Amino acid sequence: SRVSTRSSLAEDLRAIGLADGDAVLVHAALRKVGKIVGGPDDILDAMRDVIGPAGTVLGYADWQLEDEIRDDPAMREHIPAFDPLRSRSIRDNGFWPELIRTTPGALRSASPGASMAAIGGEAEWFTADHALDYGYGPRSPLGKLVEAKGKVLMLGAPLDTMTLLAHAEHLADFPNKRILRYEAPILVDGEKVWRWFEEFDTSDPPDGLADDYFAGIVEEFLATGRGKRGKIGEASSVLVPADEIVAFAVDWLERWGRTA
Amino acid sequence: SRVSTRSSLAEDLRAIGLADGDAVLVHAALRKVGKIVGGPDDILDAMRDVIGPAGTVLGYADWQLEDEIRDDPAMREHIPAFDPLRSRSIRDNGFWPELIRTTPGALRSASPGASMAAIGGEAEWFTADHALDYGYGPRSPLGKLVEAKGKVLMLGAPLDTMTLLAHAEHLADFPNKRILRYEAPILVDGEKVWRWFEEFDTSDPPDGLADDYFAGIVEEFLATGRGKRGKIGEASSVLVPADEIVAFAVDWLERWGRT
Ligand SMILES: CN[C@@H]1[C@@H](O)[C@@H](O[C@@H]2[C@@H](O)[C@H](O[C@H]3OC(CN)=CC[C@H]3N)[C@@H](NSCCNC(=O)CCNC(=O)[C@H](O)C(C)(C)COP(=O)(O)OP(=O)(O)OC[C@H]3O[C@@H](n4cnc5c(N)ncnc54)[C@H](O)[C@@H]3OP(=O)(O)O)C[C@H]2N)OC[C@]1(C)O
Ligand SMILES: CN[C@@H]1[C@@H](O)[C@@H](O[C@@H]2[C@@H](O)[C@H](O[C@H]3OC(CN)=CC[C@H]3N)[C@@H](NSCCNC(=O)CCNC(=O)[C@H](O)C(C)(C)COP(=O)(O)OP(=O)(O)OC[C@H]3O[C@@H](n4cnc5c(N)ncnc54)[C@H](O)[C@@H]3OP(=O)(O)O)C[C@H]2N)OC[C@]1(C)O
Ligand SMILES: [Cl-]
Ligand SMILES: [Cl-]
Ligand SMILES: [Cl-]
Repeated sequence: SRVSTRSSLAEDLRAIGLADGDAVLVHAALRKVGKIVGGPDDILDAMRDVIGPAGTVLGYADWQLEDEIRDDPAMREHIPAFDPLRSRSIRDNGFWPELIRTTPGALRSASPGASMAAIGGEAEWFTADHALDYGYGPRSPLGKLVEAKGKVLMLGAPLDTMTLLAHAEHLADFPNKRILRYEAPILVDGEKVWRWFEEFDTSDPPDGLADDYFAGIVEEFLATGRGKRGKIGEASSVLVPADEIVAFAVDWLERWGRTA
Repeated sequence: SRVSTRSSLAEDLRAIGLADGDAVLVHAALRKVGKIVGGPDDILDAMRDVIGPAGTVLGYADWQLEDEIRDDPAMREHIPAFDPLRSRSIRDNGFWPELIRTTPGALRSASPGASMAAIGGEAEWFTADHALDYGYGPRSPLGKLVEAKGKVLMLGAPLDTMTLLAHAEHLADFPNKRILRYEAPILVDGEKVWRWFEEFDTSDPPDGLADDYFAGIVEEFLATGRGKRGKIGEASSVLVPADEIVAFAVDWLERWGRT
């Protein structure tokens, strides 16, 4: 059994292509990393040493309210509003977003379903002004990731969990984009108010594609020799440029709607 | 399915005996409460509604360093020191202590192995000046729970988990208290320092008694008609006064050492 250390994981990260000042959104399957001396906090600590105090690490937090509780009117009274300071991350995204969110100094954005946890030099910029309606468009941490030419790291995670590609769905012009409208409780200056949202669908694909077609795009982007693979600990990992994968994915999407 | 709510949980705790101004050390098996609307945070939220802002809810945090790693001289330099604001709770204690530790406004004491997470009106008093050596004695959140006549809620948790009683062992005079001595890294204003610790054993019972011997004590304590049993959500729960079970566990231990 190979043990990882904050020093060891730092080197694996520089090996994958991570440098000073980088902003990186990390999706992670942490137990694929193997044994770590000081726990998965060594991952975040190693990252921050590599990228420096001006860099920023992000995690997709979201939140925990199931759709049927939300859509069931007996439950409505007892559902706490979304609190970017106390609402815990959705557990389907793994411990990684909660690891970030619960580290002191971290910040979290306002759009509940698209909410992002961030820590580092630009965590305030990344979490600020998160558009509530259409939280995966230009006024979101994902959009600012592209503007800052950040990166996406799949830390042993399945490739179809690349949330950044939902931003490509928003930008990409193709016909019959499913529009989603739901109502969720948030706080308005301290008090629970129920509110109507609208966004492009992120729970299921455009009609033709499969539930995991994100993975095909990522593998097809890695096929052009952009990006870079490598081992972080013992987890197979991928590091992609945010702007390039998003430009790649929107054409791929716009190319597919022109068809049939 | 009976779903519990912040209002529903508030009742069940009022029925068990929680009141305004109470300090309560909570040990939990959150899975046995069943389905809750807003998750387990409704439990804490309902608690502080019942005790009010002057009350305090506590949890046994500890921390995650494995002994076998601590004493490996090759692992020595990659082990992060204990940071009371960053070190995550031990996972053997369930989600409850880190539920509290990661709630905004909560606090955590300095004694690593005996660390406690606290939130409420007197969380700063309970967490302050936790003795590094013998962190289960009078200079600990456990001792101040007795001084403030607090309570212990066993929220579906097995009975042997009442860490408050490891503090009775510290107080109780009896033969052959196995003393433990180890070296652990601790953060000293932001810099890792290794340091030798000293305490009465808490991971193993005094050799005569069973590992699970805390359960029998509380059962025995229950049978004197003090403390109260009741249902929190769907979890069978017990709420006892801190000072009474401590004083009752000391007589009990000193009695057994006379033999
Ligand atoms: C209201 N919210 C929702 C809406 O926003 C909307 O949601 C969608 C969502 O439905 C979409 O999801 C759809 O599309 C996709 C396509 N992929 C799939 C799901 C669909 N429903 C979503 N698209 S994206 C999903 C983004 N996901 C991620 O980023 C997560 C990536 N990671 C993984 O996938 C891994 O494979 C997981 C599943 C996490 C497995 O991880 P793992 O098993 O390897 O282990 P962990 O990572 O969790 O950690 C294990 C390890 O960690 C350490 N650890 C835990 N706790 C510790 C403590 N306390 N202390 C120390 N260490 C700790 C341990 O070592 C542990 O190991 P051990 O326990 O010892 O074994 C887009 C969204 N918009 O619509 C739905 C909703 C609900 O409305
Ligand atoms: C340096 N450290 C150590 C030393 O200090 C020293 O340690 C000793 C220690 O060894 C002693 O332990 C020994 O003596 C005893 C005495 N019986 C037993 C163990 C011995 N090794 C210790 N004596 S005290 C132990 C104190 N224990 C507790 O306080 C914990 C009580 N709880 C329980 O017992 C439950 O039964 C557990 C075990 C927690 C299981 O409960 P559960 O599985 O049913 O449910 P959970 O509570 O975990 O919650 C899960 C549930 O909650 C919701 N949830 C979780 N996460 C959520 C998130 N992120 N979001 C929303 N909701 C969440 C979910 O519903 C979840 O359920 P689900 O996942 O959906 O299924 C004294 C010490 N000093 O020596 C050793 C060391 C290491 O040196
Ligand atoms: Cl450091
Ligand atoms: Cl209403
Ligand atoms: Cl992969």
